[PDB]
Amino acid sequence: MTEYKLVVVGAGGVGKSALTIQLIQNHFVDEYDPTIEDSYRKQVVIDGETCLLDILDTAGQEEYSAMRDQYMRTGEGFLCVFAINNTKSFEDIHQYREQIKRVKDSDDVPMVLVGNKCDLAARTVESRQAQDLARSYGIPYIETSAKTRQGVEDAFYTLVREIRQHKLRKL
Ligand SMILES: Nc1nc2c(ncn2[C@@H]2O[C@H](COP(=O)(O)OP(=O)(O)O)[C@@H](O)[C@H]2O)c(=O)[nH]1
Ligand SMILES: [Mg+2]
Repeated sequence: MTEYKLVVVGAGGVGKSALTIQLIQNHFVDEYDPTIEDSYRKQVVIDGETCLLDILDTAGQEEYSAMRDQYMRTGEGFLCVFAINNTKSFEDIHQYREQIKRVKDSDDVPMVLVGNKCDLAARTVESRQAQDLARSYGIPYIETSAKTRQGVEDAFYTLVREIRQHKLRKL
């Protein structure tokens, strides 16, 4: 299999861990605080296939890339765990990918915007604005929920869809 050094970004008020944890631990913890920090190593199943992946959780208690700054050197793909119920992180995403493209190398890395807890209704962040910003970074806006693990798979599979796809489109 291949390794997909993933990296999570966005506010911690959205559910940064729960999304990573789920996709890896495969279970919900709803206990991860906005300070812990660890990488989840485990292969998954991409478009019906599979690829060794490693999603970093990233902490907060700082400002932006000050939390997950120790792995950006290999940041293979960044997943924006913003919640459609907290535009806050949302404003924080544009700033997140901003620092990313800086540490990585350029401003065209494989990342995807996702509205976590989309299950219920609510939506402090305008839905139109969610896809809109996704078009700004060139990434798609997937709406999932770390609790329903329903979109979480297409959230981490879309980001890799950008990575895992390059290896071939190359030619
Ligand atoms: N219902 C529901 N709850 C969620 C979801 N994602 C996260 N949560 C919960 O919302 C709470 C707030 O998330 P938070 O702890 O701030 O996320 P984190 O610190 O960034 O990892 C957590 O305790 C989670 O259990 C989701 O998709 N659905
Ligand atoms: Mg946490």
